[PDB]
Amino acid sequence: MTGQELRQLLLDKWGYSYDVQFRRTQGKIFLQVMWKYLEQASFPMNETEYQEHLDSVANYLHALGGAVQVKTFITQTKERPRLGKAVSIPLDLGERASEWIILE
Repeated sequence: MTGQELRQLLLDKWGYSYDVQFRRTQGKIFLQVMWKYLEQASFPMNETEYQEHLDSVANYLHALGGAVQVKTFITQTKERPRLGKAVSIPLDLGERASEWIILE
């Protein structure tokens, strides 16, 4: 996942470039796709800032190995981000992290 792949995943899927933010609960990490998109007039980020935000998110998706989990979740799921329902993507780092732990 790059910031490029991330926006293209949102645009090919739902036809809008949505905001994506990380959330920690119980010690798990989730990528919550907000229902707010840059095509909205009252979006809190400008065009460039929004894209730098996507690429910053995508940097973590690459670092943690949760990028595959996003590209597997969104593509298969029929969920759309709606007012009150965020697409809270479970970033499994079970198999994804244990590679660099080196399981003998």
